[PDB]
Amino acid sequence: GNNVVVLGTQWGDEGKGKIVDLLTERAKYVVRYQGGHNAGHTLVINGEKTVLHLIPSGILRENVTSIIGNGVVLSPAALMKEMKELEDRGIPVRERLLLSEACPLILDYHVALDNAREKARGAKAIGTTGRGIGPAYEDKVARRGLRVGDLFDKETFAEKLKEVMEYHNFQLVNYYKAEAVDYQKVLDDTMAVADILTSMVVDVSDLLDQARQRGDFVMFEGAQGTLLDIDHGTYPYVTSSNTTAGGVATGSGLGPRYVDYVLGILKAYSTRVGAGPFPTELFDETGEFLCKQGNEFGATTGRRRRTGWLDTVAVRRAVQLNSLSGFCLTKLDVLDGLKEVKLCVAYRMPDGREVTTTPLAADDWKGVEPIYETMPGWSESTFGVKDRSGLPQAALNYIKRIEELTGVPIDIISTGPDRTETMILRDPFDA
Amino acid sequence: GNNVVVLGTQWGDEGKGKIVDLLTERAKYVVRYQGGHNAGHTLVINGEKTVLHLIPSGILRENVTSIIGNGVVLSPAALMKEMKELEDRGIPVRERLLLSEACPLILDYHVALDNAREKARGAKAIGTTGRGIGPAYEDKVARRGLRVGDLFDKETFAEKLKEVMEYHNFQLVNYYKAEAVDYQKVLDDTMAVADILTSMVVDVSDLLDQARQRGDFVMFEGAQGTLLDIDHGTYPYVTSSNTTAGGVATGSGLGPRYVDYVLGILKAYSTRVGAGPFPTELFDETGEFLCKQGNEFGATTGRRRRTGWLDTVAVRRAVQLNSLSGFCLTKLDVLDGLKEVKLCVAYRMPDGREVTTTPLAADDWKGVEPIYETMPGWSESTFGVKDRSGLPQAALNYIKRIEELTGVPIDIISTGPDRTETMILRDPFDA
Ligand SMILES: O=c1[nH]cnc2c1ncn2[C@@H]1O[C@H](COP(=O)(O)O)[C@@H](O)[C@H]1O
Ligand SMILES: O=c1[nH]cnc2c1ncn2[C@@H]1O[C@H](COP(=O)(O)O)[C@@H](O)[C@H]1O
Repeated sequence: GNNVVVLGTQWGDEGKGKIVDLLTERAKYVVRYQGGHNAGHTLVINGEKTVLHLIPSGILRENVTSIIGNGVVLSPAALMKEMKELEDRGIPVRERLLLSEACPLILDYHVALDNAREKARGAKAIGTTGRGIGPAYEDKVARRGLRVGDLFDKETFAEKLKEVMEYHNFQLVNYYKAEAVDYQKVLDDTMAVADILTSMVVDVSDLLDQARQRGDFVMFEGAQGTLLDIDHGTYPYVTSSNTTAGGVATGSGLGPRYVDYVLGILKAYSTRVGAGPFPTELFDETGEFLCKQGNEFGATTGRRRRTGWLDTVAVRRAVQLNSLSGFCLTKLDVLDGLKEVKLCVAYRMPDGREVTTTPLAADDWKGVEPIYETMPGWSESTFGVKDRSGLPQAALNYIKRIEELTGVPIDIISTGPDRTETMILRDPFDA
Repeated sequence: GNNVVVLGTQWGDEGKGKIVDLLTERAKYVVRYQGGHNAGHTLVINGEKTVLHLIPSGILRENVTSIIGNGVVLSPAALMKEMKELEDRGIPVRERLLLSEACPLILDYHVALDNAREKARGAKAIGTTGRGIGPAYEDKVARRGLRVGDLFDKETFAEKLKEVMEYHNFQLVNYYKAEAVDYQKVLDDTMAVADILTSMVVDVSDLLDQARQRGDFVMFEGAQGTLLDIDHGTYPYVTSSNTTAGGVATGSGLGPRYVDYVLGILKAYSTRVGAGPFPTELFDETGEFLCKQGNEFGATTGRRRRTGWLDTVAVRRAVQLNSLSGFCLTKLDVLDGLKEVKLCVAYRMPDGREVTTTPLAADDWKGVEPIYETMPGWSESTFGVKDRSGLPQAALNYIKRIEELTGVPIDIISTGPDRTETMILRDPFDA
């Protein structure tokens, strides 16, 4: 497929970053279709780490033009901060990076509000990244949200910002009894970056249309995972954006029909950060062990991630929703040393029902229970193997099973953070 | 195609309703993927009108199961009102209609807010349908919006409604200096309908997955048109929902890859209701004439629609965005009697540039001008013709041209509101 997609099945942290990079060695474009600066896609080339939040994981490549579609929330401060850091490391960001005229803007109050709201909820605290994502998406749909294109006329801009800010401030000081977020500073801060920003602007809709008719390999890169989807996730303990493969055409501008392959990244175990239902969770040794064995802390907020076994019931929702074509199995090595690995084949509802289908909203997960299928483990190390035959039959079997339990082929295995600690049995871009 | 889509190219009012019905004579399902009660899809079977707002245009058919996906805003009052009216006319709605566990709810305050906000803007009044759509979509992404599934536990429901309402009321009385919208009545009104509602609930994601593997003809039905798209439209003078063909997979639950044909409805002239940029607008005889000749008043609010010639520059944005496969040409008969019909082939930017590509945001349309291509008209009547050879060469040519100017084939022509006043040269469901 010319148009290959790569997104996350679980609750994010599957390892999209490494995968986009590693895969883009033929990519003309690379697009972020949704999200804000809440992701933390990590790359490790020949031994050197890189932690990309808002900047597409195709940035570390000359040939690839990295873009950020209309479906993205953009924090000016955020962008520039990532820019500097990437620049000082030799990456010509300003040259490679492209960006949407339509991307709504994330200013400081969007953080202010996010901050305030998460407080009011007290106990029922979702677990937001503190990056103002929600409020920007909000204002966006409200039709008061400022977008990149508004910067194309500093005159009227500060006029709108004046109103928008006043409004958001009335509730900051009167409702939440908080502190007014100062307009002027917002403006000063925003004006000292406009020209740099507005310089990379483009009509990404027509771009994709063009590339397509030429036949340019294009790869979309998703932030977060399906179960966190605004519409189809464990609401409301989810993200404010359609992290599903339908976000592509809505977030980029490209027509739905031109998607040629959706690659679902699948972490060999489960992890969740932020509050919400996590059926297969663990609080025993294996729980902490998985947290340790795979360095499980939120690559943006540092929050220690929760562990559990690969929930196959959950995966299957993803499989249908995102129309997978194959699976990218990441983190196998974390399972090394276990005496036994077990996955979840079905749910036992709180009323006695056994089922292989999932509950929607958060409430509906209230008493669900994991029904496993324990398989042997392995003391052998699968770390860095790049050939199937370097995987012991046990682990080999764990793969065979997951293909069956899903009907989706695991076209890629990954034995490490480093781009070369990967095994490719089926390349998205050519089949 | 098994999975055929049908949505609007212009600014809505293309004639989706008539088309879904007429086309669904083989449809198992029919899905609304987005919108609220702001649409007014009209049907005329054998001479009898039907004006469907929130209820899928497949309702008037026994075999077809009409559904409303997670991407829809649902006003309880609204649904029940349309239900009664359809029932008294003999349509077994409760039996045919299906609906999402995930659809966020539109209560009265959502109207209250919408009302209030449109006021504050004074002059820069968008032109909302007054159906609280925006605020529900808002709260939705805010992650405080109540959804159909919340009704599955009246206990906790009124607890949430209590908070949600208080919050929305603080700003109603303190900010906008309006009147508090009473909680209790909201509850009473909402509880007197829950069981009826919650009875049609379903897992529409898995439904579509199933249908697909069986091979069930499915037709999605769009509300509004592309140029009003929250993301890709003339922002902010647009609607708060992704009226683009990417809304399907986000609004229904079906995977993007399984779309087999996007049918773009194309009205033979242009119309716009609500404020915003309308390049090809008319204020002369032809302007009022088109308003008269095609009964141009908003089928929900009664608002007289604005007229103009078919803007081919605009259409082409739609063509690329929604990945059209063909065109449904509606309202040809309105052009009867004209001495000459002219369409718009390109834009003359306010700086001198000639271009066949469109501006995004509303501001960016500030001085754009229509560059026509006048073709002869026709005194012959094309009203009700059902054969191509009943169309005079002039009108025939107008079709040939639009296929060229777009590269998209006009697979369907429509000579009247009535289902049988149609000509089909290519059926979506079988090619
Ligand atoms: O990339 C991510 N990794 C892990 N958790 C995330 C990520 N993006 C969002 N979240 C979760 O999604 C939820 C909503 O936060 P938000 O995206 O800041 O609005 C929180 O629970 C965060 O845990
Ligand atoms: O189906 C429709 N026909 C015509 N105008 C519509 C339709 N749906 C929404 N609008 C326009 O979209 C804009 C936003 O209104 P809203 O959808 O009520 O939030 C207004 O200008 C309405 O004109």
